[PDB]
Amino acid sequence: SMEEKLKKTNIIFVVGGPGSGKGTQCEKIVQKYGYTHLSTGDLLRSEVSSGSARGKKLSEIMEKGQLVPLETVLDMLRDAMVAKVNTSKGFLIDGYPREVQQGEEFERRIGQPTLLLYVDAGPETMTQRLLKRGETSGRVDDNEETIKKRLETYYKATEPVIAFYEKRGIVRKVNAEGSVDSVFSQVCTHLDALL
Amino acid sequence: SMEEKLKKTNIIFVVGGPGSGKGTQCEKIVQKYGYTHLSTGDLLRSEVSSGSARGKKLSEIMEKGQLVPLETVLDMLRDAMVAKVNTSKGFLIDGYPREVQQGEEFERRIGQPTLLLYVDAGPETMTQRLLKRGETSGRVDDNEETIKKRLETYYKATEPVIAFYEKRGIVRKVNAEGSVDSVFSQVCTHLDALL
Ligand SMILES: Nc1ncnc2c1ncn2[C@@H]1O[C@H](COP(=O)(O)OP(=O)(O)OP(=O)(O)OP(=O)(O)OP(=O)(O)OC[C@H]2O[C@@H](n3cnc4c(N)ncnc43)[C@H](O)[C@@H]2O)[C@@H](O)[C@H]1O
Ligand SMILES: Nc1ncnc2c1ncn2[C@@H]1O[C@H](COP(=O)(O)OP(=O)(O)OP(=O)(O)OP(=O)(O)OP(=O)(O)OC[C@H]2O[C@@H](n3cnc4c(N)ncnc43)[C@H](O)[C@@H]2O)[C@@H](O)[C@H]1O
Ligand SMILES: [Zn+2]
Ligand SMILES: [Zn+2]
Ligand SMILES: [Zn+2]
Ligand SMILES: [Zn+2]
Ligand SMILES: [Zn+2]
Repeated sequence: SMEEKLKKTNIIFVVGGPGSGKGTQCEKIVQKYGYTHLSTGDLLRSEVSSGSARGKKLSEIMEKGQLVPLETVLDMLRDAMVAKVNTSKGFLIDGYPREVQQGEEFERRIGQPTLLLYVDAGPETMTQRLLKRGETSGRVDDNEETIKKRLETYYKATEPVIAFYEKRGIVRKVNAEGSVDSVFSQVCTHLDALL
Repeated sequence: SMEEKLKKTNIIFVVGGPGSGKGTQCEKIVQKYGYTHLSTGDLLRSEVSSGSARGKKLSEIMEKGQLVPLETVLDMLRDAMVAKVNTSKGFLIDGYPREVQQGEEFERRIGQPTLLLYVDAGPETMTQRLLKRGETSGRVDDNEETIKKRLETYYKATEPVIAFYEKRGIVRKVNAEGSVDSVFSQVCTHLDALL
């Protein structure tokens, strides 16, 4: 069954603040280790891109830097994992879970994480990186006021996810400040010790 | 993509009361036409037989003749479709949807049905068939008190699904009383007109 396949595949939660460098690092991991990268923000923006009514309501939530309903995001995430599991070498789950309840529901419908990679950047680092992206990019959640909301939401809801999984011994932290290459070296040190 | 694939495959919804003969007709369709038969009841009973805590809870609900939660049954159902869509000639969905809400979420995450085959029997015929099976079988829900509850749930929640899909012109009724062969001859007339 697809659910049995899901339980025997490695699941890595990638957790960290807005603009910490999660996507950037995931694409490096994908290139080196061959894992399957799923970002809930990407999947959400793909629905927004349809131009649908449902999409507009989701976009209005993301432009306030708030969390979308748990069901909506977990349904999308599970569907996308079931699509790829049969050929996957492992999953990188970027930006899910964002609250403890999101982690509990994931384990109930899919299964427990094998590892949690914690990309730890400071709030001024994060703000500057997203302000710089907002100059060039088309993302509609990189304005200064919405970066503030995204930071608040992360510290309120998501930082507790780290302490939750910390209890099980599966967290591996990396200093996310400094060069893309310096951060990836730390990422590889953690992954190589397990694989 | 998997999403595109699921939107392209033929989906036939098979709807009818408890003991109306859905499974029996579905196997004859598989034998003649080579479709893929998925019974949500079978799926759920497989989970029960695993011995899981989830299975214990599902059994208690099936023993009251009531509907199990949507996300649990739809996870199982969509998973089974994804596992077979690359090779399937078409799907027979037996016993889902059981309420209008179930139909709407299926359409949004999978695709819209091509046909609804309505297996139409009277309550006395249904009750007599299930008591006869109850003599010999191992099913936990074929006792006389639970048969009664399954009927109530069908008339309250499920028979409205029919009126809902009739508005799209896709409903095809068969008189489900009489021999297995008489019923199947009606079924073939409907399927031949489509195929
Ligand atoms: N589970 C969920 N539940 C409910 N709602 C959900 C949800 N998931 C998503 N949502 C909703 O969708 C919204 C968007 O979610 P999401 O898309 O997940 O946003 P985020 O994780 O908060 O932030 P980013 O994707 O912007 O940052 P990142 O950490 O991926 O960094 P990146 O590599 O891009 O890097 C950022 C920039 O920095 C640069 N950079 C990266 N590393 C470095 C470096 N070392 N030095 C200099 N620059 C760097 C990059 O080039 C780039 O320009 C949420 O706010 C919410 O509304
Ligand atoms: N979507 C969902 N959402 C929430 N919960 C869900 C759900 N789906 C399932 N559930 C849960 O799971 C439970 C079980 O659901 P489910 O297994 O789907 O039960 P059902 O559809 O109510 O009833 P049966 O499967 O017993 O009848 P059938 O119509 O397939 O007829 P059959 O061919 O077996 O034949 C019956 C008997 O009569 C015989 N027979 C058949 N045709 C004839 C004939 N023409 N003449 C004489 N005998 C015949 C057969 O040999 C057999 O012995 C539900 O009650 C619910 O709790
Ligand atoms: Zn990202
Ligand atoms: Zn990616
Ligand atoms: Zn749902
Ligand atoms: Zn059946
Ligand atoms: Zn079958």
